[PDB]
Amino acid sequence: RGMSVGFIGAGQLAFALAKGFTAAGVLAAHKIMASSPDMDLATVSALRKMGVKLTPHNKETVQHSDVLFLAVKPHIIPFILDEIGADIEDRHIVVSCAAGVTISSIEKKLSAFRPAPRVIRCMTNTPVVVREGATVYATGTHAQVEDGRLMEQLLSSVGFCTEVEEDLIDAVTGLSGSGPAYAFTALDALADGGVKMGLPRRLAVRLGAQALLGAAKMLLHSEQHPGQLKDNVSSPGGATIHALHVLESGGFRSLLINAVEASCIRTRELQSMADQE
Ligand SMILES: NC(=O)c1ccc[n+]([C@@H]2O[C@H](COP(=O)([O-])OP(=O)(O)OC[C@H]3O[C@@H](n4cnc5c(N)ncnc54)[C@H](OP(=O)(O)O)[C@@H]3O)[C@@H](O)[C@H]2O)c1
Ligand SMILES: N[C@@H](CCC(=O)O)C(=O)O
Repeated sequence: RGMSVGFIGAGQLAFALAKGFTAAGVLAAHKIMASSPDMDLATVSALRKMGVKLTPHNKETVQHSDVLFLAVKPHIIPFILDEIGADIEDRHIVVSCAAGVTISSIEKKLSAFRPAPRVIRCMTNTPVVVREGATVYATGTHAQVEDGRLMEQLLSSVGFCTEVEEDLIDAVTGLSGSGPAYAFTALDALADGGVKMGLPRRLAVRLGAQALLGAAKMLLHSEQHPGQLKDNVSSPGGATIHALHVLESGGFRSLLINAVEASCIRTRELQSMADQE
């Protein structure tokens, strides 16, 4: 309530959260602060015209923030903790959402400033911007049960939220993390298809979106099972069972696994890459 928030990073995810946060009417635009290394017109400017405090000093951020968000590239993270760790007061919580980066790696490096640093690993996705972002997190060792709450509450406002035992976050990323992208991609395709049948762009694209959003809800709001809802919509006639057959023909599913995997495996590597060099 008297809580302030900051993003040492910036970019999309920052702006994204920034956005869904003020959106959630949970925080005040100006009650937010993020450091602008260089400033990426789009992102930064956006936030600026958004009403959030943007400073080139990812230090003032550190002070202004009752809760800290690490919104930088994974490889950047290091060059930060040891540039701000000296400013880590016992008040704020450090929420790192940089993918791949481990809690350990941070605690056990940020301890070299504060005896017991309070930190939690985070994982979300741009859709948070509206409020559908899918989030999951893990509590550090210096995790006092009142933070896992604030967190779970804070994020669970701009989306879905749930505790997760860190050793999952990597899989989780190649899913809820990247997933959106897969969608934006599938849609762009569908749209093309609708057009390849006459439908206009602005019309088709949008019909596809509305169909995805719809399928989403149904599956969530029921147990059923995807395969269930599958049969439940393909009349022995066709047009659908037929469209399926085609997708089915070209390993459509296979391609989705492949991507979850790719994304995951990649994340494994990114982190298991800065453990040394
Ligand atoms: N703060 C918010 O604004 C907020 C927060 C949450 C959700 N939503 C909103 O979310 C709505 C969609 O609610 P939702 O679909 O986002 O929440 P959600 O994705 O349904 O939360 C996630 C998963 O928990 C599943 N689940 C049930 N038993 C489980 C178990 N034993 N282990 C693990 N997972 C289990 C649910 O699916 P199943 O029911 O098929 O079991 C669900 O897919 C939208 O209508 C949007 O308005 C908004
Ligand atoms: N917290 C609720 C909100 C759902 C909604 O806003 O539709 C849930 O996750 O079900």
